[PDB]
Amino acid sequence: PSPESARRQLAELEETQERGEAEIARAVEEGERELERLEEEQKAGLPATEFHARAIAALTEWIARQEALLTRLQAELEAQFTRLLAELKAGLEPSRETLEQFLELREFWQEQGERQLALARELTDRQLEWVKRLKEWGLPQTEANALAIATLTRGAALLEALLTRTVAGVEAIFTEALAALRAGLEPSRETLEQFLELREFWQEQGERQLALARELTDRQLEWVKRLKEWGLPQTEANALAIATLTRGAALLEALLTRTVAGVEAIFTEALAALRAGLEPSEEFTELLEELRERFVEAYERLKEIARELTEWLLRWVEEFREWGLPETEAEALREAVETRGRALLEAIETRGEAAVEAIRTEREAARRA
Repeated sequence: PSPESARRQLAELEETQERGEAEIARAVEEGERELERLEEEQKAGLPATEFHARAIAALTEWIARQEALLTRLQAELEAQFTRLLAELKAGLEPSRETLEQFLELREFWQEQGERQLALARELTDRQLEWVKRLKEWGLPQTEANALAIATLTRGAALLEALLTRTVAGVEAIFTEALAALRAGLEPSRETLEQFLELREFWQEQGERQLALARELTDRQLEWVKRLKEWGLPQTEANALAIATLTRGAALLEALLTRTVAGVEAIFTEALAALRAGLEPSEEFTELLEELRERFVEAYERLKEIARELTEWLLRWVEEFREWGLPETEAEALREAVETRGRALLEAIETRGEAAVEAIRTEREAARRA
């Protein structure tokens, strides 16, 4: 496994993504031409019933072909990435050099996933705009509403699947990384510095994931508001808003919980590596403290983020009552969001105190030997 061959495979992944985006772009243009030909067949005389069925059929098949192209493209990128990650693993040996490759693969794979998510966002937003064009062309509002719900809901499922698959792929990189940090026989303090760097990269990944999920929820909720103005009744739109907000609240909670877990996973491996090689000394004493310092602040940052996500969700709840949601329903949504935030804060507080106890308990055994 040469570090250049990985670069060759990394570039092949970027090309495969580019070939796929071009093919999808041509399918997008092909569908728009067929839908525009359907408008030109109308006005020029076409039975309205025939236009209704052909417009639904042309849009639906156009959306279906985009989903099949994006799904197959994701599977191919994931497969080539899986073989690449399996090439760094079982080939490269523990070193800071091996770590520099994993963090580079992490930045590449996260950039590729953000590209797939943005492409899927563009496709879904375009399909929904074409749903409105069909309404302007004569499609009844109830048809457009049902097809708008289906299109928006479909795009959400795909977008949620891409994020979940990207997060799972990034976690597999960090997992193989943290393993390389462990097999390194080097016991110098630079270990703690390597684990600390991994912690900041891991936490940066987490805040990046939460940002995408917030934008996902923001864009899904803003589409619900747009569909209401398009003719979707407030009654139905309020139910989709609660479901979307609940989905975003659950997704943000799950992502932050996974980030908090990884933070503890790096702490335990760092403390174990510190306890292994180093014996009760002055280096061990100082390194144990710095371990306590950065991780106490790391958990304090997660507590702050937890409060930010809670206030962001509560702002959407207050936006929902402005657009028609009954105040008791919003107050129930408020309690559900606050309950989520309280649970996240308690979990991080438990993790933080467990870290402090672990430092002290090992700080004691040093005064004991």
